[PDB]
Amino acid sequence: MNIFEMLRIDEGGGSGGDEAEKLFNQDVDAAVRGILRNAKLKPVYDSLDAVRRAALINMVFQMGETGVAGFTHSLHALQHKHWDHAAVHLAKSRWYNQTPNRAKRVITTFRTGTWDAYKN
Ligand code: NI
Ligand code: NI
Ligand code: NI
Repeated sequence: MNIFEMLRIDEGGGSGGDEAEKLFNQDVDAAVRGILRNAKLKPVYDSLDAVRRAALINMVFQMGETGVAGFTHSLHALQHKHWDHAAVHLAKSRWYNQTPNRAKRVITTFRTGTWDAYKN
């Protein structure tokens, strides 16, 4: 499991072949670039382990860099590895209430630092 496999599960997968996967990879790259150029997201990203880095990329892939950067309080919790504190707030969001199954997987990934939520 990795960010690409993770996002394929959360997003559709399937449609379009190697040309479609170029667009997918480009969107993953754009998400990472969005993180690394944002003053609020980069220090969080830098502090995170490889598994939780994927979780953050996932959020930015879905909502965009400006959207994710709006989670100021949760991002602070993530930066100091207070996973449960972050989880409480992230679960109370437009994001969660619009895509609850995906958001729960992403949040659980933040909580555990494992890929267990994607083993199903
Ligand atoms: Ni602080
Ligand atoms: Ni602490
Ligand atoms: Ni709080």
